[PDB]
Amino acid sequence: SSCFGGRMDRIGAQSGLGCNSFRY
Amino acid sequence: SSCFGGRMDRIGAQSGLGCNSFRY
Amino acid sequence: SSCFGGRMDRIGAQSGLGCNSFRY
Amino acid sequence: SSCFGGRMDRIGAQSGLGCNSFRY
Amino acid sequence: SSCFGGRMDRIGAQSGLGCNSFRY
Amino acid sequence: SSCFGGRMDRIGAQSGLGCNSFRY
Amino acid sequence: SSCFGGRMDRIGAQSGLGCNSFRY
Amino acid sequence: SSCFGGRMDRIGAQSGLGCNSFRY
Amino acid sequence: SSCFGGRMDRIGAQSGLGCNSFRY
Amino acid sequence: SSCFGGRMDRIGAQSGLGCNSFRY
Amino acid sequence: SSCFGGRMDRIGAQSGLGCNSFRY
Amino acid sequence: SSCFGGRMDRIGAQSGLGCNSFRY
Amino acid sequence: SSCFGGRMDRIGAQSGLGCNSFRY
Amino acid sequence: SSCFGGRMDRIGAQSGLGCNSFRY
Amino acid sequence: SSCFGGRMDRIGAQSGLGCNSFRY
Amino acid sequence: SSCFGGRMDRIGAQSGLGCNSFRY
Amino acid sequence: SSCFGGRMDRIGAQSGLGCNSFRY
Amino acid sequence: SSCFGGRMDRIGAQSGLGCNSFRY
Amino acid sequence: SSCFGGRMDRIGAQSGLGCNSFRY
Amino acid sequence: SSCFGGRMDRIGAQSGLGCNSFRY
Repeated sequence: SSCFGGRMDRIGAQSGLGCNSFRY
Repeated sequence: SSCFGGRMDRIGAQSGLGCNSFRY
Repeated sequence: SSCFGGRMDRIGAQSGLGCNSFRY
Repeated sequence: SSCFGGRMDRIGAQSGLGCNSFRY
Repeated sequence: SSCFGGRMDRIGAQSGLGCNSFRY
Repeated sequence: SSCFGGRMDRIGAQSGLGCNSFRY
Repeated sequence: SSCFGGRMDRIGAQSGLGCNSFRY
Repeated sequence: SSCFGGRMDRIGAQSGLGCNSFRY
Repeated sequence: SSCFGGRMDRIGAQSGLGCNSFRY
Repeated sequence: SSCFGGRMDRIGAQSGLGCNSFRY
Repeated sequence: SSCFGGRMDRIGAQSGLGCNSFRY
Repeated sequence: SSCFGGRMDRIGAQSGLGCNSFRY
Repeated sequence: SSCFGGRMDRIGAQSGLGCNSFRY
Repeated sequence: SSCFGGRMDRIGAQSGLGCNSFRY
Repeated sequence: SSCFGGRMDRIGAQSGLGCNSFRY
Repeated sequence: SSCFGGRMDRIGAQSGLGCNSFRY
Repeated sequence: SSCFGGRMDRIGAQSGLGCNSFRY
Repeated sequence: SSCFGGRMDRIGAQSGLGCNSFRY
Repeated sequence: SSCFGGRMDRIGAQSGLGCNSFRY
Repeated sequence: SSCFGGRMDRIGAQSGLGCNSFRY
């Protein structure tokens, strides 16, 4: 395969306990 | 396959316990 | 296959316990 | 609000471009 | 808000470009 | 807010370009 | 495979206990 | 805010370019 | 494989106990 | 804010270019 | 005669010749 | 006659010839 | 799509906090 | 798409905190 | 007649010929 | 897309903290 | 008549010929 | 995309802290 | 009539011919 | 992309702390 990235600003990943998160 | 990214601003992923989250 | 991304702003994915979430 | 949660084994959250994913 | 959480084994959070992922 | 947490074994957080990932 | 990165600004990954996080 | 935490064994946080990662 | 980096500004990775973090 | 922490065994934080990483 | 500002995201003022503009 | 500013993200002022602008 | 203009004397554009302004 | 523009004398653009401004 | 500034991220002022601008 | 421009005398652009400004 | 500045990240002022600019 | 420009006399650009400025 | 500056990161002032500029 | 430029007399550019400035 192949992966080409564009423009990314505020990408966020949370794994596990992430309560009360991602409050944009 | 092939993956081309456009423009992304506030992409968010939460895995596990994510209660009370994603409050845009 | 092939996947081309357009413009994305506030895409959100929650897996597991996500009660009281996605309060846009 | 209370998040108790049981036993969680294979939990996946994909946000954005997730083509050809979650193939169990 | 209380985050207790049980036994978690295979938890995955992918944010952005996650093509061909989460292949169990 | 209280983060107690149980026994966590295989926890993965990928942010950005995570193609061909989380192959269990 | 092959991975080409574009432009990234505020990419964030949290694994484990990440409650009350990602407050953009 | 209190971060207690239990027993954590294989915890991974990848930020940026993480292609072909988290292969369990 | 091969990995080519673009432009990155505020990439952040936290592993373990990261509560009350990533407050952009 | 209090960071107590339990027993942590294999904790990995990769920031930047982390291709072909976190192969358990 | 005071005033307090809340949270603002995308604010635009155009005075004069502003045709074909404000294309959200 | 004081004033206090909150949080601002994308603020734009155009005066004069500003056609084909403010394309959010 | 073009724009020619004309005569402009006291054009004013204000974005954001603009209390007690534009007093002629 | 072009822009020619004529006569401009007292054009004013203000972004951000602009309280008690643009007093003619 | 004082004023206090909060947090500002992307502030733009254009005066005069500013066509085809402010393309967020 | 070009821009010719005519006669400009007292053009003014201000970004940020600009309280009590642009007084003609 | 004092003023205090908070935190500023990307502030731009353009006066005169500023077409095709401020492309955030 | 070119820019020719005409006659400019008292053009002024200010970024940052600019309180009590641009007084004609 | 004093003023105090906070933290500044990317501040730009352009006066005169500044077309095709401020490409953040 | 070129720039020819005409007659310029009292052009002024100020970045940073510029309180009580640009008084004509």
